Amino acid sequence: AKCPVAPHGWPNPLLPEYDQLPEGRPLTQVTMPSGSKAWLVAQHDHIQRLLADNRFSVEPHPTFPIRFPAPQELLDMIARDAKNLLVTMDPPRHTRVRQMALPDFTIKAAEKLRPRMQDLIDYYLDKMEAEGAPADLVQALALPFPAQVICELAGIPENDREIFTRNAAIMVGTRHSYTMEQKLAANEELMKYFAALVTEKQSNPTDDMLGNFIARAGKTDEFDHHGLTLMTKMLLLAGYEFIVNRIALGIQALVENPEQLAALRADLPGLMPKTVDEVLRYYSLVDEIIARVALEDVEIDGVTIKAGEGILVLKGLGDRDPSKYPNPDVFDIHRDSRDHLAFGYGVHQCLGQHVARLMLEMCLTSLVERFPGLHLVEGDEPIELIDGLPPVHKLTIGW
Amino acid sequence: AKCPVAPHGWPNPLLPEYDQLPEGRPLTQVTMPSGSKAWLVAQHDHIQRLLADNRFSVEPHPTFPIRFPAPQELLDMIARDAKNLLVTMDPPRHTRVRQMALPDFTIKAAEKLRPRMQDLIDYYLDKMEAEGAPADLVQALALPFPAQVICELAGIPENDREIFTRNAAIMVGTRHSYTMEQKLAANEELMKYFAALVTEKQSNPTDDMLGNFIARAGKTDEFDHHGLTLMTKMLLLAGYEFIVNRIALGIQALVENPEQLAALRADLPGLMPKTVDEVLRYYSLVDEIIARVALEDVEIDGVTIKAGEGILVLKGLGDRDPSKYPNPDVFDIHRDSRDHLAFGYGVHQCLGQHVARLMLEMCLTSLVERFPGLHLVEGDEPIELIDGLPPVHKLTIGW
Ligand code: HEM
Ligand code: HEM
Repeated sequence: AKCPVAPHGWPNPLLPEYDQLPEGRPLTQVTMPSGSKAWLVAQHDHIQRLLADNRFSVEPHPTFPIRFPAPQELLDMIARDAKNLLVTMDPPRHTRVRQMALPDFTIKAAEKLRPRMQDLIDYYLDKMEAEGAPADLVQALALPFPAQVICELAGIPENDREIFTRNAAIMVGTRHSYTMEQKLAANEELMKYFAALVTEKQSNPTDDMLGNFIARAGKTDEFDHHGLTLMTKMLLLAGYEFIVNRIALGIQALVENPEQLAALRADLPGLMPKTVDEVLRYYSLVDEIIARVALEDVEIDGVTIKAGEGILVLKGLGDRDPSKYPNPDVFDIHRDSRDHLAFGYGVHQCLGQHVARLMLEMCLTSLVERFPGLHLVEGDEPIELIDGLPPVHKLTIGW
Repeated sequence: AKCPVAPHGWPNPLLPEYDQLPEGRPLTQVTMPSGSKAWLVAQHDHIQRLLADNRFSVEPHPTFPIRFPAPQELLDMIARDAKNLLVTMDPPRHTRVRQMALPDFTIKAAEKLRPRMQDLIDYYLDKMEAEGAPADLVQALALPFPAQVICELAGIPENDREIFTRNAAIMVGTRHSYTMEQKLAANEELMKYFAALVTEKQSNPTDDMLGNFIARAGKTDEFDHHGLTLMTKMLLLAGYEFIVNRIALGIQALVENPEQLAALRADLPGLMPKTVDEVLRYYSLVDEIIARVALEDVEIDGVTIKAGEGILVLKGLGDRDPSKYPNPDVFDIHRDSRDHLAFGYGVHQCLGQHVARLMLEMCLTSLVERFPGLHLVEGDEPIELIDGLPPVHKLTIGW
């Protein structure tokens, strides 16, 4: 019947880890390239219980689970900067640093962004509608719109935006869109820009997410300038790839399920929150693993995760867990998916989740309201495959 | 009870082409890296109808479907030696060259090998039982036994068989067993050995498969010495990786289905033929694509495959075709699998198929009989993963 598969047009294979579990997806111990041990965690309940457990850590550790062999020199450089990234800090330092940004990421603070966000969307759909009737939604909305929202978060003036848009789009593209050279260079330019932006917030403070974070951090001795630059990068780019893919894949799911799209448009107030939840849950399959290391022995359902052993949270499979979501591999906006794992769980659960939800909701609502004839379209020429895969993500649509 | 998935322990992902088809797996046109066009062919009926058609070609062609981007010089290299490989010859020449080896590959010819094969199997199985109950069937039998059979086919004397065996193992191992530098080393070692074996049979003829073919070839002007060397590599090594893995995959399938193992042991004469068929059919999924280019337009279903265009036959999906095999993704020795596609179809259908069938049958019969307690030794120890995959082919059994 229905199976976990990569979405149509997806330019990556699914994570091979998904194929490494017995039937029933029990906790499965594996040996990492370094000889360290980790556990594959794919059950929705196990993921929540383990990611809420204070005995697991995100910080560098001699047996932290690392999935590929890599030169230890640059392992060491990454581990040295982990203290400057919120996602690799444990509590209680994690708690204090997260609180420096948190007031600008609440539901109500995100909501304050809605009028500007609608202007951005209205802009992109005006442009899409004014040009040719067949459009690539990845290029027309999914890539550029969140970049602009990030600039609003960072108080970046409009003159500077078009060039951060350039480098952000390079970071997030496939290997067939931008070289390993153009990327590590666009990274360098972003890091230069982020350092100059931090400096600019320290003089002349501003009332935006980044400005208020920099200000709150300055009242402590928690970061030097290099640490504020890494935090700035994380706060602005940690979610870019995710939200880009969720916008395109969400619209793809709706046009691939026209009966649900028809029902959604008839009842936007009642079905849009569920639609957002279902796009979040269903496309966790194409998201990355969430990794931790145990600091103490952890017992769960008759298995012992020993201190120093990793857990590899197969987040996408947890959101396809049949005991939590009946017929889990069917996309269905009517299901109960409120408890999804797309944002993770526990203390590191996505700081940007309310900004992210609003971006996804507002994009889906606007395309659905504005294009009652919205449908999937084949395109000029047959699908390109390189090594059997689509080289870039695109979604060709008509209306 | 469905979902085509990689077998447990398989060190590669499934072919990404498998994921590029619409529901129903219709004939699906794609654009290759070079810009040429090809068709994805996954329906059992279509595969037979297209591979039967003499309008398709295996010979170099400006728009032959090539799945990866490639230097033209290395295309050139492959192209100028396609005259020397049966697998890249079209009829009429393909028919005449194949006749030079066919007599030693018939059902009757293969059956002549059964006495020697049984002594080979008994040797490896003695050595395995003696060496201790937890054994890796890949090392113990699946790799070396078919290498020996090839030695018997080529008339390779016993004093050379240890080196030939380890070199064959090198070329079929994953990138983690052996290096690409370590592999090309064994390639030219084997190509030197094959060119010396050609010379030896030209001066001291023999009645083995390879000797007969060299003699029959010498009665014509078809090959120079380099040609006979290439042909010798193909006739000896074309199926080695396939039969190695089928032996191991077949034992895994039987143990993973104890009720079918039990019925096989109770009725070996009636059920072993069907077991071989189903091991061939079911594991086509992990075999390679079959490719052709059209030399004229070919109409099928509703589609016209135009003269410049390729077909990429998704042989393994064809053997999972639901309209040909009910519940196709269930391994079931009791089903009708006689029409399977594992050996291909049409003029190029596997030359070694009868030797391959006998090797597989004899191995399964001897293992199943000799070790009543036969089971898999897995689930208790951590599996090694590199980049999320089993690093090497391995099948740990016990009895
Ligand atoms: C659909 C969109 C998004 C998804 C699916 C997503 C997913 C996630 C996940 C799974 C985590 C937890 C990783 C872990 O526990 O190791 C996380 C953390 C985080 N996300 Fe997002 N994210 C999204 C959008 C965003 C956006 C738009 C932003 C910022 C503008 C953002 C900022 C962050 C930050 C700063 C963290 C670190 C939180 C911490 O360590 O306390 N994310 N995200
Ligand atoms: C389970 C075992 C095997 C499988 C699944 C298999 C599969 C195949 C397939 C699918 C083809 C056709 C390729 C195409 O049409 O492009 C083929 C051809 C061929 N096979 Fe096998 N093979 C196996 C064993 C062997 C063995 C043991 C040998 C040699 C002793 C062998 C030698 C050949 C040769 C020489 C060809 C080329 C025939 C031609 O082009 O006319 N194969 N095989």
